Amino acid sequence: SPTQIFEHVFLGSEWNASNLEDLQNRGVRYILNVTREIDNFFPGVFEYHNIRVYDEEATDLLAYWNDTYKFISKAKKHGSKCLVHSKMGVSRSASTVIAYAMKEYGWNLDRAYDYVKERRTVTKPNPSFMRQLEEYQGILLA
Repeated sequence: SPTQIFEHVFLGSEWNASNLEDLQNRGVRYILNVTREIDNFFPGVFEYHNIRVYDEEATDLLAYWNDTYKFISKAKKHGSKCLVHSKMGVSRSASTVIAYAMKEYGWNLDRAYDYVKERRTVTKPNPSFMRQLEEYQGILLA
């Protein structure tokens, strides 16, 4: 299933994003699709935001986390829930979720990674995504 990380935040996969009834039942109405290659399965049912990026070292996700912040913050604003998903829900999605938590609750990186890793054990940002979260930390501070 998709993994609830905050009141308003789920972390999941493409197969979670294609499971309409699951999403509806969980009260999701916003979907953060952190992929280039996976579709928006239900346009007209959910509000989408797309981060059209591949799960590769050359991807600069850092440049997109305030956009991601904006959207997820939007979900909460209207009293709703957001699914953050990729293809596997392991790297692009997980990293994004970790960054939001750092920004949002002002959590240390190990703090947030640890928080997210505990609930979604398969979470595993790619090594370049890890470097960037460390940067993000430095940026949030400086």
